[PDB]
Amino acid sequence: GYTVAVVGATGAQMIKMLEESTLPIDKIRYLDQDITIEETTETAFEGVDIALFSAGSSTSAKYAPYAVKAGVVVVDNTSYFRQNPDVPLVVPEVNAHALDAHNGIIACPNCSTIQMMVALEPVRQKWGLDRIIVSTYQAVSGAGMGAILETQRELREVLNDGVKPCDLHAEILPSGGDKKHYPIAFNALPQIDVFTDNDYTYEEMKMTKETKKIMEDDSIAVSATCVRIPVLSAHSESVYIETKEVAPIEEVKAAIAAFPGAVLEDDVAHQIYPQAINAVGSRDTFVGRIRKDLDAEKGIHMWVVSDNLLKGAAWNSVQIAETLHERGLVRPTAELKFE
Amino acid sequence: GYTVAVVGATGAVGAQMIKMLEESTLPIDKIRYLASGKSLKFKDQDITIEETTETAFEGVDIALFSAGSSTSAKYAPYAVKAGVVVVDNTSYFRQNPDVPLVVPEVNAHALDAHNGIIACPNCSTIQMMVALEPVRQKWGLDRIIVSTYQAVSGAGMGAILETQRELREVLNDGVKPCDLHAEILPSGGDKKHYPIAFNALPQIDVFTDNDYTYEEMKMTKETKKIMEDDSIAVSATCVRIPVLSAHSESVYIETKEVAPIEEVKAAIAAFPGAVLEDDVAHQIYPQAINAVGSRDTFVGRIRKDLDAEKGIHMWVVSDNLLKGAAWNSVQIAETLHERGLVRPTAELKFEL
Repeated sequence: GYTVAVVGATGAQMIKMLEESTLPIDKIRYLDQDITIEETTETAFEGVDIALFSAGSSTSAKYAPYAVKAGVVVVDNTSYFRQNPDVPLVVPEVNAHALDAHNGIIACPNCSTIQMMVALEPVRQKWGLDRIIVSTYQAVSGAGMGAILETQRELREVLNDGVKPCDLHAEILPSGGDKKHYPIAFNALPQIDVFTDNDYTYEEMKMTKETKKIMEDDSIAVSATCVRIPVLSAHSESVYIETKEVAPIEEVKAAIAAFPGAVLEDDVAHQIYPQAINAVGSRDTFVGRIRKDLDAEKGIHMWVVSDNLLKGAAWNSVQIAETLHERGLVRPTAELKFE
Repeated sequence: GYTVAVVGATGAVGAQMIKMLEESTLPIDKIRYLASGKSLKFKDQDITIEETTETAFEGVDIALFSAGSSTSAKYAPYAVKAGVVVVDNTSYFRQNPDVPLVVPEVNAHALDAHNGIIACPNCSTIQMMVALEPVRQKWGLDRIIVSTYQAVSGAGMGAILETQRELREVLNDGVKPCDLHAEILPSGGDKKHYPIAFNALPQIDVFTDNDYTYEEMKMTKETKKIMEDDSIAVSATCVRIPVLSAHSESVYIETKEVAPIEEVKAAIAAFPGAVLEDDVAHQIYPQAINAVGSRDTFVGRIRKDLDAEKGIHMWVVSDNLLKGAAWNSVQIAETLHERGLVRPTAELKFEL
């Protein structure tokens, strides 16, 4: 069996998914049994078969190249390697084949991107994909624990202490790497991550760039609006697509229902649609509100929801590791392509 | 001056109507409040509430309705027969061809041919029309795709109290969101109810036969009527989120002519009732919590689509109780007066 290391174990969801994995694990190392935390160093990866990184991009950039040198296969959570052409950017249900050519690092994609890809791939493979327009409804746990705690503090201030939302002091949201901070309580902030020079944020541009790489098609037009709302866990997305050929809605529903990792929750006669609160704790991606555009013959709207820490992060990383194992790809890399 | 009546004066809906009227420039000589002996203020005066009836509209020049559909269907026609001009708040008359559906900054000219009832549009639709009309008049509009982020105050006071209760049960008593009991949201008149706290519910109003909801279809049909162009393609997704007041909207358009973003920004900034909040260098964009209490519609995140040459995305926010309802209605009354249109209608076109 494998020696699996979790870098950034202090991270919790990574551990839980690994406890329930079908991966054959002889030894766990953190860098119902107590495990000592070892320091992350350049020589700490000897004998490790698989390393799941769940620290920041700084930890991945420095140490992931040394893991590959030592013979490890790295699954990186961060954004640092996602647009490196020597690194596969993988959602196992969509593009597992891209794992075959790996050079020791497989990047886990952005959370909002992953769930959209699970929903849209079954549609793409039957009727094609020309464009995507998405507006997201993203939970604060995407911005980390500090954001979660801030959201709860703000809500308690409003509800128990009578503070008006606009008078709340904030220190993290919308972004811990930007100059100004605004309340999320009873609000919708149309900013995730910081702005780029084309007036889309990095989150929005990640949905564009990562979609193109995952589906291996630069011709798919993608434009996104990414919005933070007062939800702790689970991202929701209003997704619009135009297919290459007309996809009957009955057949779209059937295709999504059969697709691994996706659950059709779509029965409007009984008010059944995906909901954030229902998706928490589950590995699945829930899809519904599926219907034709009222004017464009090839347009389709839908509503997509998933736990942003599971399929959106920790589960996708562990599932990649399971797929690596299934495909015979857990082994040392010959040529080192990272400094 | 005018005799003005507020029909449904005791609502939380009626309260906002009263507030806007109190701040109006409309020359009011007499105010009357109609509902189901009690007292409510108008400015410095105590006004005695009277019962809404078929005969309660005599001598009234303008009636602002602020109740429900049943009250408008039943009593608005009798107001017209009594010589009143009615501004109706509900959806009941919006799609009637004899009834102007008006956002004063957009289609005030449609008021001129009124037959005694002008309908206030749906809140989510109004703010979209304020943001998009300055763009349409310079570059045209071919299509719209909208995804909304709607506050619970649009479903009424009960929906607000339910949202606050659910949130307190989670944060104060440690109840899990999926263990919450809901009675109203997403829709009081539908069979099943779900928690809104820490949730996003993609249902506003009930489902129609085409699997869009009524809220979504209202955005489609009302847009077509207001802009007087059935060729504008409009599709919507309407979602409720844990916000008490102010709707936000992610809006995508395609214009008929390429509209330079700097010019689109300037056009919206110059348009009455719209405020440009767009400076991403200093993280300036519209926010629900900032819009509460203002009559303005705020527009930002304006940017070209990454691929479609005539595509534009933006972010539109306004207080759903003010421009989305009570202020649009009072503004219609002010505009009727402005244009010399407060008059009895000779021919009754609505069934009693």
